[PDB]
Amino acid sequence: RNLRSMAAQAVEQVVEQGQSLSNILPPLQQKVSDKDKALLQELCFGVLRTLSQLDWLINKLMARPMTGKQRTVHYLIMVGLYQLLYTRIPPHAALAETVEGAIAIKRPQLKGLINGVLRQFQRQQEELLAEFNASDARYLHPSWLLKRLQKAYPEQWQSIVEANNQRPPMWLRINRTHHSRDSWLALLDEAGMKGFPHADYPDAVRLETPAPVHALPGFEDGWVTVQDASAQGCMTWLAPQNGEHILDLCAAPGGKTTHILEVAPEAQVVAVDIDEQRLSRVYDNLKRLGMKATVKQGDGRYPSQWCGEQQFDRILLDAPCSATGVIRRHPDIKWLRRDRDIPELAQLQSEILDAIWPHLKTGGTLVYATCSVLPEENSLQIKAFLQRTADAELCETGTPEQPGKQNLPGAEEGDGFFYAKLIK
Repeated sequence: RNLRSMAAQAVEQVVEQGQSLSNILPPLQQKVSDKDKALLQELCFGVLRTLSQLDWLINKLMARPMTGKQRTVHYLIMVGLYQLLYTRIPPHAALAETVEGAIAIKRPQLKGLINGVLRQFQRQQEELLAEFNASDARYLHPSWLLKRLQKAYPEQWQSIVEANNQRPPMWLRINRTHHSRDSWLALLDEAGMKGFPHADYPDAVRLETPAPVHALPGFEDGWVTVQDASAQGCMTWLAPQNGEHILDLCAAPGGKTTHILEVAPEAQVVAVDIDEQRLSRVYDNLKRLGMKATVKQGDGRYPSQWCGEQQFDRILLDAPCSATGVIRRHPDIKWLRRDRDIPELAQLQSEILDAIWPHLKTGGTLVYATCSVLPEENSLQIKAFLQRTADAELCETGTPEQPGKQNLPGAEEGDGFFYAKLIK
């Protein structure tokens, strides 16, 4: 099959139809071998990551970009440009494969145009790149988001977009019930792989180079879990204890659920999430680590539908959010989210907070977390909740003036992420 055609179609579905790469890729990757799967992923993630550049180039090369009935051709050309710019595939081979891709997208009559456009890029590559690197498109973020970052982070915005554009570090979480972090690191070294600790995340190991999960010592035995460092940081704030009834709301994929049980093996945790698609994930993590918990389908807007009038000792709310802190792992975020989504998400977060707070027992601890870097979902949010919720009190994360703690992405750091700890 033609991988370039597959990548073009996948990227089109994300950008034009609003589909998540996490949903489209699976069925596609399953058809192909390991080497082809890797290249397909490289193309899809790469075109999404660099779309600002590829689109800029198309606009400089084509007076009339391919549209409507020919929209897939537009993405196929971008897949071609991506190979020329970001891989070492022999250009003649990249061109040949991309051009041949016209047959699988049912537009074989466009081969000549695809070849022509890519050759024209080859002819004009030098000047086009020099021009590109003087433009704002070089930051690879859509304007609405670039501007939001520039406003929220007047000093750090360049470093933030740069970190968003890097290949993401593979962070692992070592299950302390089986090994200490340092002991497991020794196993990693013996296995021929290199890992690094982090001073702020005691269970974390950052791999020097990403590896498949089957290559990680004891993955199937529950010795280690793949989980970004920032998310691991939730435990520092949740501080779960044995015997407690803890709610992990919006639990998929179940990484924090199990972390709670690594910290507190005798906690009575209830993990809840929207559908039976995100729930299969949680069941897997619980099984793998030989843990037990009650897993429920549920909407955080209407808690009584799944927990009646029950109250909990601690609540970890991983709030639905823009996921702007995780762009390095999911470049589709840049193209799936729109400016208008931020106020909507902020209001949902506001609604969920309202609906779940009553279910916190008195003296309980709620940890509000997001994987956003936008103040409206984060610090500004917590302040609004405090203002309208008399029995809430911030605890240690930030100040009443600037609630919470904000993480920013970096090569040896976790994703952009935010924490706020509240007590009633």
